[PDB]
Amino acid sequence: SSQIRQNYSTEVEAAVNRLVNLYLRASYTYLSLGFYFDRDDVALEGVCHFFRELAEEKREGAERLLKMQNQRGGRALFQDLQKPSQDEWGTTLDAMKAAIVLEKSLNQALLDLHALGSAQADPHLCDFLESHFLDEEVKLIKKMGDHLTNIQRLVGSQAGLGEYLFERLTLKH
Amino acid sequence: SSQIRQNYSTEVEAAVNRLVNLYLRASYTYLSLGFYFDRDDVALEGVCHFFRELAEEKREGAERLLKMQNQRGGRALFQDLQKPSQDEWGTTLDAMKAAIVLEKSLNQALLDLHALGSAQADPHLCDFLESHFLDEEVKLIKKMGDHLTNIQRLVGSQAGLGEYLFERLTLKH
Amino acid sequence: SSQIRQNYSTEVEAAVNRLVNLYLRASYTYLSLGFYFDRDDVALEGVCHFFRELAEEKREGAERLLKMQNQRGGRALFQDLQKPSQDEWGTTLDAMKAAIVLEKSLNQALLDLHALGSAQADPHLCDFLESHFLDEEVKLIKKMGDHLTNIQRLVGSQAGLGEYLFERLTLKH
Amino acid sequence: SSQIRQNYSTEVEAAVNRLVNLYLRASYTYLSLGFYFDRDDVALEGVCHFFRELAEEKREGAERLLKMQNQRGGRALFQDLQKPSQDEWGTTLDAMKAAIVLEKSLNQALLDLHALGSAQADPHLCDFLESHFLDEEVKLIKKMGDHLTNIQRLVGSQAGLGEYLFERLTLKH
Repeated sequence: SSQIRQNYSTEVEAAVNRLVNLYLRASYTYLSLGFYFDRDDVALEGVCHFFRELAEEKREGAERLLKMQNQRGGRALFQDLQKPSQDEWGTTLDAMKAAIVLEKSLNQALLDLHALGSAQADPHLCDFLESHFLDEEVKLIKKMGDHLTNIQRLVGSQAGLGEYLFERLTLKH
Repeated sequence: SSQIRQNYSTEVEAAVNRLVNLYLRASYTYLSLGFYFDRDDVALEGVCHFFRELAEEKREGAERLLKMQNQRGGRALFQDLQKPSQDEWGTTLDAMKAAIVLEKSLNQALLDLHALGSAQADPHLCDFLESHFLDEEVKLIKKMGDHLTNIQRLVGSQAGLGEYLFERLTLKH
Repeated sequence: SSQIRQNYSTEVEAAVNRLVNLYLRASYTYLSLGFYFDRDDVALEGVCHFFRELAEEKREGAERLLKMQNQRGGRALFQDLQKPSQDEWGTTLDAMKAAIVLEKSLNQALLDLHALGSAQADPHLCDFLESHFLDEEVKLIKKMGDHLTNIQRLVGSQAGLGEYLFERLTLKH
Repeated sequence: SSQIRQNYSTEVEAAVNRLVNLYLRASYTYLSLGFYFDRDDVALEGVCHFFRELAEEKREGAERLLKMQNQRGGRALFQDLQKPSQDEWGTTLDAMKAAIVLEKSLNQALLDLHALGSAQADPHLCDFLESHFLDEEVKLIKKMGDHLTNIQRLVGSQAGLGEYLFERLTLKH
């Protein structure tokens, strides 16, 4: 039941629902990452705040996709959200590597959906993805790559020292 | 060495580097145009300022392309910048004709790169070019065409008079 | 064609044109340096901003020289701008060493032109160079020497750590 | 009688007095030029104001020289001020040509005095001349050359029309 649907394929509708699941799973992963760094035996609050902000960003992305689904006359369908891949996330370096792997997976899912939009001649969809998602992914992944490089440079030698300094001097408070 | 590169072809990376060279060459051409109109034996300051503003715009375009190259994980490679095609630029009319030829050449290079982006299924690139470059080119070329028409209308008959009036009454101070 | 030229030798006019080329080449070199430090596998943004500011300063110096050329009745002549001497710039230390070598070369070119001005009894030229260029070079070179010393002190031992700390704690954001 | 004179030659003292006479004569010439353009049968007020401003500038230059003469312990000596070379100044073009000839003569007198300062190892004098006079002359002469070119471009054909337009659209009110 929709009186508005136009040029919106069932394939795209389904892929949008899958992307919502991916974004919510990413949000959940970042929630876990954030709280891990808030453990009293980890205690790197700049890292807590970095991942918590990302958890909010991914939730907002899911909600944007859902708003779009309804604007086009598609129907939201939700699936179980699988728990994050790890319970403990290791070092800041380990975490930032996991985060980049995650973002690349989201980016590829966006690219896949854009390709589907192109195949389906759905310019509203393809533009929607670029404006709210594809640009943001490129920016985020560059930031994460920058952070990885700085973390790596700081290892040495004296990993504890480097981990503290990165959190204090790069990450925001 | 990049930990971020995704869906960014070597072909696109190379074409972006070439486009940077084209934008810097255009900036250099406009620098020459601007100072020519500041000669005491030319002395058309509205024309100086018009071309100097364009020199800044083209430099900014090059820097935007370079920022994008790094955001995608490509590697900037710079080449020699060839000197402008002329040392003396003739009349305002001659100059404006040269400027339009230049802008059309930049526009075609942007269109060529967009086509490559399309062939390579690189929507981030294609959107980047449209947002920061393709729209601006259309606007600029329309402005230049408008100016050419006004300059042409003012020739007569009394070319000196017309050249002065255009600079005084159309171009900004 | 000039109705204004007075006490301005052909030798000085030519040397001013050469100096414009040197300043533009320096600007181009700093543009390359800046973007190298913005690479995701380098990621030292304080260093990016340091060199980008210098690129702007050198471009402004070229434009000042060109304005002066026209004020004196000389004629700007532009030459090809050779690409920077390197595509990759190594460490912050390597880069700062290259920058000092570059500035000393500009300074010597200014000194050479001042000497020519003196030989030609051209006090407007000699004063112009001192006011806008010679003072600024001394200040800049002292700053670079200061930075080199601080970078060198930070090597150790733990070069990665030192490189990060210099960028965080000395260079501006 | 002076208790302050140091490194200030009689040659320089005399040349400064001569330069005062030249500046006052220039001021007087511009006073005549200004009022000529205020004649009801000439009536080009932008031109009146242009020359009257120059009359003030030249008077101020004379006073600066006189202040300097006393600061150095030299003694002002005034001579008769010869009347301007013409009673009627022809067209704006004629006037602007006369003005440039006048400024070049002042500039050469400044250059001559700077050379004397150099020969006499009098750096206070040479710097004084550059700061307050040599820079200002270059700027003024460039402005006059610019105006001459614009006036010349406007002749045609229709000289009356061009003369009116220059006064209305270039000169200030």
